[PDB]
Amino acid sequence: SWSPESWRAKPIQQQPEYPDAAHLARVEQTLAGYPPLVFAGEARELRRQFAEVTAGRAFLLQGGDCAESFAEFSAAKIRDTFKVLLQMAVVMTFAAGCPVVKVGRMAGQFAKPRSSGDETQNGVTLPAYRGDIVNGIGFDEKSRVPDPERLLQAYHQSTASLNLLRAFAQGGFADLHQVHRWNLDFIANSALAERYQQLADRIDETLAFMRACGLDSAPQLRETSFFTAHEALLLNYEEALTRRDSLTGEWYDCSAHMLWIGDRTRQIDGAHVEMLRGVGNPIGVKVGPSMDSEELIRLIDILNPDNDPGRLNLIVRMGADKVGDHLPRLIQAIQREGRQVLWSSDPMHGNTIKASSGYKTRDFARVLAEVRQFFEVHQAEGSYAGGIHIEMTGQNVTECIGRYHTHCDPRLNADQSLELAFLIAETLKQVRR
Amino acid sequence: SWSPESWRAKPIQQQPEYPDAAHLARVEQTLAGYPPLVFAGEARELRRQFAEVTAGRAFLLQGGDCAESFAEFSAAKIRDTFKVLLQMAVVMTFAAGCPVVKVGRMAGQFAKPRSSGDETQNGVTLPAYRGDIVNGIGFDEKSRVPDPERLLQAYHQSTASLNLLRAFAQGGFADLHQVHRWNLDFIANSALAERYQQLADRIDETLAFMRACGLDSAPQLRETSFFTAHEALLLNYEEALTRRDSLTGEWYDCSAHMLWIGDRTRQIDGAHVEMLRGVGNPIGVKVGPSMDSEELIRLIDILNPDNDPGRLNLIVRMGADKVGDHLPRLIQAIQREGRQVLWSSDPMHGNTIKASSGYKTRDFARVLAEVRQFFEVHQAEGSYAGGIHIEMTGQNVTECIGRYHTHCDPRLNADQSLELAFLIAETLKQVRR
Amino acid sequence: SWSPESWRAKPIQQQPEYPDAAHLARVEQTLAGYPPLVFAGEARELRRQFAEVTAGRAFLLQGGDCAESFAEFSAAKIRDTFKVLLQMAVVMTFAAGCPVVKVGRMAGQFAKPRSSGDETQNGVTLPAYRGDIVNGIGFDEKSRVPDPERLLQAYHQSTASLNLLRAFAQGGFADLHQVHRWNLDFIANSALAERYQQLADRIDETLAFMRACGLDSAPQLRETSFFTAHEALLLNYEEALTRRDSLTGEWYDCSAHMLWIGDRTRQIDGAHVEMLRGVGNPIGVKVGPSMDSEELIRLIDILNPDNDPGRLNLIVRMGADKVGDHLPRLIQAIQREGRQVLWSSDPMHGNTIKASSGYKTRDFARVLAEVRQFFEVHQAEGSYAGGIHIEMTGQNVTECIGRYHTHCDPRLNADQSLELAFLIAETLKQVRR
Amino acid sequence: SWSPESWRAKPIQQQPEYPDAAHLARVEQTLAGYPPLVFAGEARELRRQFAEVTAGRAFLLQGGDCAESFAEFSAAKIRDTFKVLLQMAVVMTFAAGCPVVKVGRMAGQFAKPRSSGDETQNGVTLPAYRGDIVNGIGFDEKSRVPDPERLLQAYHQSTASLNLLRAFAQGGFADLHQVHRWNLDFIANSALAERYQQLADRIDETLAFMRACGLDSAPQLRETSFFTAHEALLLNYEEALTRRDSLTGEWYDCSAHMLWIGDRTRQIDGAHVEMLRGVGNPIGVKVGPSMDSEELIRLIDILNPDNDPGRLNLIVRMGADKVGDHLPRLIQAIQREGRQVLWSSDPMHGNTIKASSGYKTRDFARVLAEVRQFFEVHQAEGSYAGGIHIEMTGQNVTECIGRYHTHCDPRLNADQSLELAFLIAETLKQVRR
Ligand SMILES: [Cl-]
Ligand SMILES: [Cl-]
Ligand SMILES: [Cl-]
Ligand SMILES: [Cl-]
Ligand SMILES: [Cl-]
Ligand SMILES: [Cl-]
Ligand SMILES: [Cl-]
Ligand SMILES: [Cl-]
Ligand SMILES: [Co+2]
Ligand SMILES: [Co+2]
Ligand SMILES: [Co+2]
Ligand SMILES: [Co+2]
Repeated sequence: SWSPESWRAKPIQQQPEYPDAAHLARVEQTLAGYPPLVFAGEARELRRQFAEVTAGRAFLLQGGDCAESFAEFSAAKIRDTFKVLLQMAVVMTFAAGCPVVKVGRMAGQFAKPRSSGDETQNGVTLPAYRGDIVNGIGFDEKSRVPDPERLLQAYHQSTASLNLLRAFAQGGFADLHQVHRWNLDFIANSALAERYQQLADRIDETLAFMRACGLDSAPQLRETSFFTAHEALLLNYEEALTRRDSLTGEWYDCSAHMLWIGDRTRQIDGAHVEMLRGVGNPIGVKVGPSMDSEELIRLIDILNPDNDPGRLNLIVRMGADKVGDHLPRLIQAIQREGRQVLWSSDPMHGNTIKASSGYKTRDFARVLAEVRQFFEVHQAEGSYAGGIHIEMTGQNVTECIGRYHTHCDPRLNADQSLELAFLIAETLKQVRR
Repeated sequence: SWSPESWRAKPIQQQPEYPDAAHLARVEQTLAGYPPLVFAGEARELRRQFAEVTAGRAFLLQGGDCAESFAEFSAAKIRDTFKVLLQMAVVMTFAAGCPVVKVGRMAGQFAKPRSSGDETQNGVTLPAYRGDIVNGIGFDEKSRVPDPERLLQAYHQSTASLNLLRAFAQGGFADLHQVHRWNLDFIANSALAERYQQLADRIDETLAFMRACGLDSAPQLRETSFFTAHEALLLNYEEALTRRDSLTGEWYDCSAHMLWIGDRTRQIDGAHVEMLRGVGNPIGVKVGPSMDSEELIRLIDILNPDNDPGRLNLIVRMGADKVGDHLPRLIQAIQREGRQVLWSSDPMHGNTIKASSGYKTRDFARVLAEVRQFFEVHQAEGSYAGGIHIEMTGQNVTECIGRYHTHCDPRLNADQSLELAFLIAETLKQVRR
Repeated sequence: SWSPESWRAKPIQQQPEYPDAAHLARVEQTLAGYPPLVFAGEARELRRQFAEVTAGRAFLLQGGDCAESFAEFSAAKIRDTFKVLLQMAVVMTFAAGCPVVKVGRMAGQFAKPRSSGDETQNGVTLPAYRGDIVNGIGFDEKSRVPDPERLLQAYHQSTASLNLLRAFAQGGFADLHQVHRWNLDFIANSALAERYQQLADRIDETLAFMRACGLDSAPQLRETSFFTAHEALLLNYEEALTRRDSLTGEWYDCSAHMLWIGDRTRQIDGAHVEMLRGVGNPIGVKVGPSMDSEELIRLIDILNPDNDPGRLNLIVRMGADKVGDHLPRLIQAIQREGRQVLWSSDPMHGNTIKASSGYKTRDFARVLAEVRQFFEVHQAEGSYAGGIHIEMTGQNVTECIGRYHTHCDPRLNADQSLELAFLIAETLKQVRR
Repeated sequence: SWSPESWRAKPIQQQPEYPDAAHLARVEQTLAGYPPLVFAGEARELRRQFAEVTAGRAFLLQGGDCAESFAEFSAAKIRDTFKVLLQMAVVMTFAAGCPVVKVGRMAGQFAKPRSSGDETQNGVTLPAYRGDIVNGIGFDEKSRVPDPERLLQAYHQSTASLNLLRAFAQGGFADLHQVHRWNLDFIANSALAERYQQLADRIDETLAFMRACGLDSAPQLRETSFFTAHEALLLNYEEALTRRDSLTGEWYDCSAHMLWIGDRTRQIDGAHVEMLRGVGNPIGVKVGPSMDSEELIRLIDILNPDNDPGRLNLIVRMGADKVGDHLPRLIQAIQREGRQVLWSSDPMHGNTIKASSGYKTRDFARVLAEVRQFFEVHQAEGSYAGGIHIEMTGQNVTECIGRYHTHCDPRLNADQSLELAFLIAETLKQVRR
């Protein structure tokens, strides 16, 4: 039997040490009384869409922040990241004739797993930065001592963000007639800004053709579906935002539409797996180089006993050198046991380089290589490359080569997100041809 | 006051001399009791579409036979001519983002006007061939004496033809997924068969994009609208198929959706103008080089007193050398009097060459020249080039250079119809740009 | 192996004796060159709809003439019979929330099977009247000698009829906003004209609600689907109108969408079964009291080898006293052999009374009794009462008690057709509840 | 020239006195950097819908809290109030065939205007409670001293509320198939719970009929439009959430879709009118007994110079005894000057009784009387009764007879909201009949 708190009985990684247990309890509790970020019916809709992807009739586009922060909470940043998602989706949908399920790593992706539980600088040792939901980035005691009030600040930032995202998606910003205005200024001059300008003109032509045919009024051209997701890492936050569906009595984690378990917290006997095991959400698990096929099958027996094709997204993050060696054996076990999974590629988290400095780098070319290989590997085994899962930004920076080089990892910029979409689009077209 | 027979009181051109008045009366009368080819509501729908064209929001595609015959009455011929119309319409609709109203010169276009009321061959003089509805093409007394039973044979051929055309249009033949199968074999190798193959692939892409967006089920992609038209020349036939709309009590000529008056029978005080003056159909008038602006205005006062923009299609057939000289003055009068008309180009009937032999020729290049000039002239005067009106065939012949060289005029073949559509499509795109 | 003429090698019932074989051949042949009444894609659509009915997700409404005649060929009669079908369908569709497949016994139902191959009146013996497609109703040699020219007259009447029916169905007559105008004058005063007036007001309310919701423009409210059917009795006519689908190369009988075999011509080794065995149409077989379960299974092995749920409609005509005794054993065999069939009730042809006079009567109450029992019997066996199959008229007569009392059988009038629809509607609602 | 702060230069009512100007400035400013509650395109959509109502083609349903509080911030309360709105709208839309524009007094309606700037209890005098956005309800210094941090708490409650409302409206809660589940438990037994149960069954029938017709998939049956509104009273909050539309450069108050000015703050030369004068939102003005026709016209010259029919909602709150005397003269001036306005009835704020105690009462019967009279008055003058504007709750209380009896006014309960909707629905049906 499961309950929203049965995770507290399991061994657990990556949890911060709070100075005041009773204070923490009071905040968990204020938060239990706050409205949910999502409605359970919506999470069932995403499951429905997941089952399409899993059967080879759609593709999953998941993208957003490494880890959102309190210091960067603006409409502009939310809007520009959403623009990049719309761009990518429209490119894939059109070139490949393929529905694309849109999931933002947004409105709740605050917590960070870490290698080390603390950090040392010139003889001083303090608790590690675990994301703004837990503590602050600044190297000083007050910043680093976990503050449970941050749970609420993270909640508030999330309702503001999701509220605006919902409004963009339904209220006209995502209307296909706005296809041009989704290209960010940044993508000004490359051949790229121009490969998209043509695709966009085509879409204009498509829509002109439809009004000429008498289809100018379809709501499906004016709005789109948009879902949110984050790593369920801080189980305090998740529990508090876990609610029963009134219609079915079934528990959903209503902090977001989809939750996923990290590579460092996926212990079969651990708290994170216990938590997500009993919620009705569609969910994911990060699958890195350390996963063998036995563990994988056991993990699936726990997270998808009924072998439902809408339930479980396996997010493969191997590294461009390792994907070829490791993935196949994993696909083959799944095939052999007749399991229904959605396979996605996280081509970022297994390609980060951390130098003694503590400085992180990602070569964008490695990122493309892992993707290209993920598609190759699925081609060969007779299975479906279902999804992509990336960190990206609408901001005008270049973080990958080809706060985000230390505590966080480097995000794709808009140019890079687009080249990737074009690449994915061609491959998908070939798959379907 | 008007009635279905008030035309009989006017002077009249082009009517055959029947040997037995009472026999003719008996047939007119059997035919008055036969069901109508069209339903009055449909004719009102075409008016509606005509008013769109007239306001610059659609374009009229009218095409079919010179004059249908009893000897060529096959599903194959009807199907192939319809294919050519679908091709042309899809090209124009897509390249130009413009609804195209489809009217077939079909299911009733049997009667022929002639220069001369008789014909002489080696000292023998017989009544002229006026179409199979009246008499036969063969040079011999029995053939040439008007036979009123032919009124019925023409009716029967028309219900068979329209019935099949309706079935093609609504029952799946005109479904946009069939876009490739509308190219006739004939159009095998040119760059042309290939310019259309690409446009067709684009359309496939457009439709894939729409099912990816969730629009796979729209009835408007599965069926299309199709209307019929002929020259109301034989007023016996028209009268008999003229019926009252039960809903409104208003008279419609239900032999076809649209009727038109020829260049040789458009006398202001004549029978043809009297007939069409009192029916509710949308209608047309052939406007040739002999029309001045005064006569034109008077004609319009009679055929469209209420200045309704759905009522009246002016079908300009000037000749490629004369269109530039004559049309402008006509447009200007109309503009100056604030009349609502649909302007169309018949670029065929003013470009036929009849040599002493009696052999008729049309140079296709002249045909393109008159069209190109018709568009130019409208460009200059600030008015709308609304339509095209051609004779064409799906059969594998070449009759225009670039029975149909004697009694009839040479039709466009499929290749030629397509080049014309591409040309019209570019021009329309430019108009709208 | 099958061909359009392999029926000529089998023994055969109910065929007329023609005086001139070569004349007959010449007409079969003129007719082979005439366009088809329907397009093969349409017949595949009806199969599709049949498979819905068979699976319990729609209901079949088949209705029209006993046998059309040359003397009654008017738009008014076609229109009024169609009105009665629309009425019935709208009643069933709305009260029961059930799609209704509409099939007219129209545009080809000319031929009549007879008990006796001849008829005697005061010492004179002449060939029996077999419908106007074969010979005339008048008791005299010239009338009664089979005339193959009648094949063409029947064809011509059919294209005229179908052309008009297609126009009504698609061009606005069947638009749901016209729901009131479908009640015929006749149904003036009963409680009945009033039960329908209320249902119609409800429909108005439904449509107002939909335009208030923003659904005013759906093509599915403006037009409806309509199919034709007749007994394939005269195999000369059927063969000539049997054509290959260009797309698939498969033979379809294109005289009508659906064909059926009569109770007197369903010999397993006979010509009629041979003919329909090789066409792609959906088809039916009249199943009367003389059918046992063995014969039934054999018949199905022949007409639906692949056990396709769209293929075969079994039209049960038992008599109100016999339906209870005979039908169950037939259903049970089918169930036991896992066959897919569409079950329909013809509650007319097994309830006709023929007195020594030769005068035929049907008591309408018997008709309702057989239907009510057909539904009861399906209720009990766990199977689906799929359809109704009746003869009816929009004309203002009363032929059933509660030419059509001699050569033909008495048709339901409009009042009676409506009471039946209301009855069927309630029962269907109960089935689905 | 206007700017987001030009209101600060005008004289101003109802503003609280803050102890620390610089602290207040710091909070206004944190809030200026927070994302907006709504997107400007959405506000333009509401204008569009307002112009429909104004032209007599829709009706406005505005309903929600008197004044939201921090102590009642639960998903349950937001959900239940939304249920009551859906109920009311579905009743009106169906019975009357009339689109209903839905505006919630929600996600920002926190501030309260007051009669008196302070309050005295047993010799102690403190600043008056002005809503939780300003200060607390408790009678004590700390509560009553305006606290600018409350601006943020109100913002946070609003994004949480709107986010959930958006999710309900689009994500499946407002799907018309859920029509039954919108009736609150409360409305258990009356004839009323039953008048709605029948209307709901009808809707079920309507939808069954539409899937039978092939319309089961329309997005317009799955989701609905929902807008928010509040009195723009605290101009600090409004200014900070006033942003430029990126597309047009035009200023919108993005705290809500619609803003309105109270009866006590509508001074023509005042700050509130200055603020709303320069934003692009649709807006409203409370029109109470003190308004004459001169002032009204001047007010309209300021708030709708361009006389746009989407811009301005006049919310008439007269009292049931005064509506008859006062409204007509106001309508007549408007008619005479040819002004485009949306007329709505607030039948609550002019019917509150405040006894010496300070205890407020509303008799529900007075409320129905004012509405009924508002419709009568519009009937007589030839103008359109456009809207209703009420305070209501999904909670199981009875506050009107037939915190909310002191600081706030008594809200309609669910039973009462429904009786009102039924009443409005009948009247609207009669108007349209
Ligand atoms: Cl503490
Ligand atoms: Cl790290
Ligand atoms: Cl004669
Ligand atoms: Cl000539
Ligand atoms: Cl003979
Ligand atoms: Cl008989
Ligand atoms: Cl202070
Ligand atoms: Cl007060
Ligand atoms: Co990261
Ligand atoms: Co010609
Ligand atoms: Co019969
Ligand atoms: Co109030």
